Amino acid sequence: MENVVIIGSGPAGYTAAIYAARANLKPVVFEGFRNGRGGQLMTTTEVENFPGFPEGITGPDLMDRMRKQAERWGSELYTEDVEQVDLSVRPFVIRSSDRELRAHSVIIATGATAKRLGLPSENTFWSRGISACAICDGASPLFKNAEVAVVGGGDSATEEAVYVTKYAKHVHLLVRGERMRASKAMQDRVLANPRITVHFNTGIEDAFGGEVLQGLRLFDTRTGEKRSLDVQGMFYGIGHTPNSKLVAGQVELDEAGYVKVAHGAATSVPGVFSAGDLHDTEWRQAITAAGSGCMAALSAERYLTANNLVREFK
Amino acid sequence: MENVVIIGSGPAGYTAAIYAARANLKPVVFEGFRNGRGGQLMTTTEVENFPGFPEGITGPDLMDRMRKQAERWGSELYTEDVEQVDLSVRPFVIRSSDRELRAHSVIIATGATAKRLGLPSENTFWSRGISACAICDGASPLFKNAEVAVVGGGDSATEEAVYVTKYAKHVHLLVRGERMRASKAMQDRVLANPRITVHFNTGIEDAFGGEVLQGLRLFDTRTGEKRSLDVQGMFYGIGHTPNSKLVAGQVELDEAGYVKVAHGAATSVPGVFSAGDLHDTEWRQAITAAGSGCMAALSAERYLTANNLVREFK
Ligand SMILES: Cc1cc2nc3c(=O)[nH]c(=O)nc-3n(C[C@H](O)[C@H](O)[C@H](O)COP(=O)(O)OP(=O)(O)OC[C@H]3O[C@@H](n4cnc5c(N)ncnc54)[C@H](O)[C@@H]3O)c2cc1C
Ligand SMILES: Cc1cc2nc3c(=O)[nH]c(=O)nc-3n(C[C@H](O)[C@H](O)[C@H](O)COP(=O)(O)OP(=O)(O)OC[C@H]3O[C@@H](n4cnc5c(N)ncnc54)[C@H](O)[C@@H]3O)c2cc1C
Repeated sequence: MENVVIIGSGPAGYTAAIYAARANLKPVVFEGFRNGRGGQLMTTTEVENFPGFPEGITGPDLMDRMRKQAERWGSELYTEDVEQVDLSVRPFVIRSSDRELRAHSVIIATGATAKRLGLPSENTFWSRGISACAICDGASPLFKNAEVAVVGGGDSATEEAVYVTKYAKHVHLLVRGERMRASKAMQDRVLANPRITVHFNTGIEDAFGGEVLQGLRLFDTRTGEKRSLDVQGMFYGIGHTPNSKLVAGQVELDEAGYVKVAHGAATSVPGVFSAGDLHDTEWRQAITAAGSGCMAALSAERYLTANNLVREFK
Repeated sequence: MENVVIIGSGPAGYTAAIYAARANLKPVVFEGFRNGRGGQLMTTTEVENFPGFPEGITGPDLMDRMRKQAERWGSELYTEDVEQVDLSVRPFVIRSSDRELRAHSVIIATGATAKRLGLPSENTFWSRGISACAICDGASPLFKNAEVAVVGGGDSATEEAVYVTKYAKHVHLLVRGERMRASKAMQDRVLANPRITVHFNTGIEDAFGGEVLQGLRLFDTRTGEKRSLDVQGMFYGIGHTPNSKLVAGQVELDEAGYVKVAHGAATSVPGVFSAGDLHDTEWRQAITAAGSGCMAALSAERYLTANNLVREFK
């Protein structure tokens, strides 16, 4: 019988764990394995906007520090994916590949789905023409005077397209719909730039090449008409998807799948708290996710206390 | 003409500065001087719950790192108190002891008022019987089998009183009103404990002693009747006061003086954003203040952009 079970090992999950462990709750953390232990910062290079690191810190080193801190203060860390939760009963039921636990309270910190398309040949060209971060990778020798694609039509994606025109001979911006979702300034900047072609009503079937990317198999999203595009790079500027499937149908979600929260972390289910990118439609930073993890942990501790649910030993 | 002026050098102010500087806004930060540069963490010993520091970090070292990071990315840092702001005109007017600036946007991150009473003899016995942090200081040799006072009747204060009964022969809990504001469990724990006396309707006039604290001059808050209390220690477990006087009468405040915010950081005045303890009635942690500073900076950047207020050079 757990006081609290935390799901996720991003900055939200680990900050929640540090607060819950320091309150003597002996949190259990399902960190993920197939979901990617350590969250989105494991996939970046250098973090420069996490306060307390004036020299910068690698994503992996920052997340390693957070894990060590969680462990130091008494967190039980499982490198296991949660397969199923039951929030309709009390105590709550949490099932991983390896074990089933009951818990007086649950912190869900499952973040965003992986920034990738899942194309058949995606793993083939990963780091060999395909990149999920144009800012991290755009200046690489591979892309110097290349034709490249940027996937998406949002604010991030138009800025990423313009950035990459510093290095690439030509940028093909690939938009699913008829209209970019970026600001009109960003649109005038893109539609002006002589080194950007915007493809509207464009989806991606697969990537092709040899030892590295040589192009994309595309289709019109209205008619399915197919064509090929020769590019030596592809950057993902795709939108944020909250990873809420564990709780879909059990807590209130908005239209995009974000968990709805009150008072910083409270879900529609008493005793269930959300932290991080899972409910964040605005900021999507490691520092805001960490603050959110703290709010969920303090929220869980006050819920456990008010209901007299904490025991001396588990 | 500033893009943004930040007031305060706590985790909120410096995190805002890092985000604004990295967005190329060349923020100016009025860090404070008489107000205490570096915020509340300058007054603590070891910080253990700021994610990314598994070994712990001193308050001063963590705040030194944040200052260096703010400076690295292009913040203009002034060790100056803001004396007056005018938020009724645009551009906004900000006046320090040394200069007067105009700004398209303002981030107020003025935090909490100093944790002290201002008693005439307070500076005399500071670190010599008077402490603002029972958790930091309770285990000190000075307090071993001493009679000590804890000021306040809140949740923090009752927990602090119980903590200090591990070390002190007797704890006098000094409450201004007739009732503790702590939970009924905390009250039963306190009123049970044979080593705690609760003084209701009790205020503090001054401290007395020689090279160290020997007691308090007290008064009944209903009649003003005076008495003396012999103690060799006094711990401040007093409540949180938001330092909102700069903006009092110019932005909407709640009854306790907290700035009212919408969408994470927006005040009642468009272009004016709040971050940190100044608007936080719930969490009051360095990590939640830092996340808040990020939200205010991103909010200011989007306001400046939407209104086309940013220039190439200032
Ligand atoms: C390329 C890139 C660069 C970035 N750079 C920066 C930057 O420099 N600075 C910055 O502030 N932000 C940056 N971000 C954003 C930042 O990484 C996120 O805002 C932050 O990591 C979100 O934290 P989180 O804890 O909410 O979620 P996530 O980081 O998404 O973590 C969610 C965690 O939950 C786990 N999980 C999911 N489902 C399950 C399950 N069923 N069982 C168990 N565990 C599960 C996942 O494996 C993961 O560990 C970047 C993002 C990316 C993709
Ligand atoms: C003893 C103690 C121990 C603590 N320990 C911890 C802990 O271990 N972990 C934790 O997470 N939290 C801790 N906290 C809480 C934490 O310090 C605060 O939550 C946090 O510092 C608030 O950040 P902030 O930036 O909102 O405000 P503050 O830290 O209060 O900073 C406000 C800043 O604004 C400045 N300012 C005020 N008025 C003006 C003006 N007119 N002009 C210019 N500048 C001005 C002040 O000088 C100060 O620099 C502790 C607090 C105390 C008092």
